[PDB]
Amino acid sequence: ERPTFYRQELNKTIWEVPERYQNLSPVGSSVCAAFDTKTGLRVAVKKLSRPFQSIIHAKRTYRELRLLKHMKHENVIGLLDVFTPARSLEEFNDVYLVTHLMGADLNNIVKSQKLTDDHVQFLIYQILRGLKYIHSADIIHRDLKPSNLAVNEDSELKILDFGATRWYRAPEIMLNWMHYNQTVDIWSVGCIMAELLTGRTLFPGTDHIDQLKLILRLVGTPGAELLKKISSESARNYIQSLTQMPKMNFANVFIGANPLAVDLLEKMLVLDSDKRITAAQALAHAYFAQYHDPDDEPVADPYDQSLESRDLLIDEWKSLTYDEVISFVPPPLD
Ligand SMILES: CC(C)(C)c1cc(NC(=O)Nc2nc(CCOCc3ccccc3)cs2)n(-c2ccc(CC(=O)O)cc2)n1
Ligand SMILES: CCCCCCCCO[C@@H]1O[C@H](CO)[C@@H](O)[C@H](O)[C@H]1O
Repeated sequence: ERPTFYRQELNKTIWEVPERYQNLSPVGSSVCAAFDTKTGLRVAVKKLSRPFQSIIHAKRTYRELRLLKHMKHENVIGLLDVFTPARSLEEFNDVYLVTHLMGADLNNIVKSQKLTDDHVQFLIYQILRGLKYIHSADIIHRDLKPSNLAVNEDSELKILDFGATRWYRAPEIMLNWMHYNQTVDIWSVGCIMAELLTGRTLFPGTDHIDQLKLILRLVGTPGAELLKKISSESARNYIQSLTQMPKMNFANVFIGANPLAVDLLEKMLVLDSDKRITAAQALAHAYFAQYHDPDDEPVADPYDQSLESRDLLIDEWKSLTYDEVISFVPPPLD
């Protein structure tokens, strides 16, 4: 049965939310923090900004809703509800999405500070547990950084995507290589992990060249095996035109760090992506012996990327989105 809605104005915009959600307060752009009374959880409610104004906005609205409907895992963000005040497609013009309100991001939790080895273990273990799921769905995050990592007081973590940044991106992404695989996320984790242990940004670049200048200093200049894989002539010509760097010994970079954490970093921060560890592989690594459980690191039913990359008319995205809203099954209660 259709819930009774209530109208309230917040943040230069009218909001029509069901009775369920209470004490709506703006947290930034539009999203409000709120209390859900059916479940008892504090929730974040995002109103989709101008959803069907352009083809892009509409295509973008559908992608999010679908993807998040399919995302059902504890270390990946999910949907507690999705709703519209529309009683009919022809009056359909706004979309709201709901999830557990989350305390802080990985900067806010504790970033500037040097976390303990046991604590780092738990966090990285979780990211990896989430990445296994997202990857099995054939999805690549492409933008893993701490500001995309939601974490409560208990330090339970969920991966998310907010639709300095350049510090965590795989080298190939900076060089605008336009074929890449899932291990660009493994690089990001590598960086995130290095930081958690040291309290220090691994690669605190000032611009794009500086960024790659820094990355090479740690991992070394590309070997003749990697050299053979660069497609672009000009690019190859430039890599030759560099002074040879030796791979820095990680032991000396991460002084006194648990050498299990070092070996793991060795395996993530590998310039050639084909040889980086996979999320699945990393969960098996001794470093997470105190957390790893192969019977509870589940995968996703595979996901249709091709459905979100289409030349559709406005009304066609609007109707496919509406259908998704109608077809929404909430997750079973606690
Ligand atoms: C699953 C994974 C990480 C791949 C993922 C997760 C998300 N989505 C996501 O992170 N959403 C978030 N939004 C905020 C700010 C708003 O308040 C939170 C909030 C309140 C209520 C409900 C949800 C969120 C923080 S986290 N995308 C994603 C997919 C498509 C697009 C569209 C495009 O393609 O541009 C953009 C992102 N991919
Ligand atoms: C400064 C020069 C550093 C080059 C960094 C990019 C090398 C990353 O590795 C490359 O990743 C590509 C994209 O996934 C793959 O197609 C290649 O197989 C792999 O060699």
